[PDB]
Order: sequence, then structure tokens, then C-alpha cells
Amino acid sequence: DKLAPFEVFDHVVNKKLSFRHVTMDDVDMLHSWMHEEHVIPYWKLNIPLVDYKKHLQTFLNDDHQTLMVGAINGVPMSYWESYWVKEDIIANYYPFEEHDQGIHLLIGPQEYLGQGLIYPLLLAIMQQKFQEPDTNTIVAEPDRRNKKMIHVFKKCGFQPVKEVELPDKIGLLMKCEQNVFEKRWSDWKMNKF
Ligand SMILES: [Cl-]
Ligand SMILES: [Cl-]
Ligand SMILES: [Cl-]
Repeated sequence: DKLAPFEVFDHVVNKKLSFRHVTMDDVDMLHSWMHEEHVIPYWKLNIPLVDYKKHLQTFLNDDHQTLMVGAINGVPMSYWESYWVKEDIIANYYPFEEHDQGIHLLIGPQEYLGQGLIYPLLLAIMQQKFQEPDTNTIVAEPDRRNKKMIHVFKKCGFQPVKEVELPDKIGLLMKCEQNVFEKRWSDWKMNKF
């Protein structure tokens, strides 16, 4: 049931985008990303390496989600959790459909921030998640304070629904319907985003 690895060219940014499954060999790198100042407030995983290892192992053995590393021209610089809403905490907050999916993400290295690279990456992984035939909706619940990500999500087709009082944050529940997404993905690829 896991999201498959993939590699695509993006002609807009003129880069190779590649996504692979996370493994335990990634623990030091991922641990470093979790200690970045732009990540800490939203992920809260600035914890000792020993603990991060135990957490990563548990998530890698979790069947409702797929952990991936996203890379630009082979350089790993983003972390992704792709999941089924039905088996996730967010299912409790809205009348989800059976095959709805969700996405969590971060850009790790500072050297990959501020360059608009989240768009081609997010559009690519969304496209591959939407190839599940019965999935019509993908949801996201960014912290309500993460104005930049709320903006990025809106630009990719996500519509805000309502705040969600989650254990770790007040999120903004947002839904992206496939027909809207394909139009935005096509706008992107046709240089009219
Ligand atoms: Cl391609
Ligand atoms: Cl392309
Ligand atoms: Cl967030």
C-alpha cells in the first residue's frame, strides 16, 4: 500500500526530482533536519539522536504511511510523510472518504529554502499520490501560523476548510480535489501557474 519511489524531470525549474523511501541509514541526516530552526516549531522533533532513531524506526514500520526523501539533482533536501486519512488522527475532524490521503512535508537544508523549489516537489508527489484510482482528495493540516505553507498549498489547489485542534497544534485543514489539482499541475507545466 506504500507510495512508490519515482523520478521526474521538471522543465519549469530545469531539475531532476527524485523521491525514494526513507531507510534507517537516513537517521543522521533526518535528525539534522529536525534540528533546523525553520522546522522545529512545526515538527517538534529536535530530540536526541537515540530517541529520533526509535521514532524513525517506529514510523518506518507503520503501515498507514510512506516516508520519503525528495532530492533535486540527486541532493536530498526534503522529507515527506504520505498517509491514508482513514488510519490517521485527521480522520476525526471531517467526513473523510475511504481513500482520502494526506501529506506532511519539510525542506531540511537552508540552502534549499527561498528558491520556489517546494512547488515542483509538492506538485510531483501530489501527482503520484493521485494516481491511486479511488483517491479523489488529498488533505493537509499545516500549523495555522505557517502562512508560507498555507499559501503554497493554496497555489497548488488546496482549499481551506477550518481550523483543527490537534494534540500538537492548531492546524488549518485544507483539501485538494483531484480535478482542481490536475488543472494547477497543467498550469505549472504550461508555464501559466
Ligand atoms: Cl519526467
Ligand atoms: Cl516537466
Ligand atoms: Cl506546518
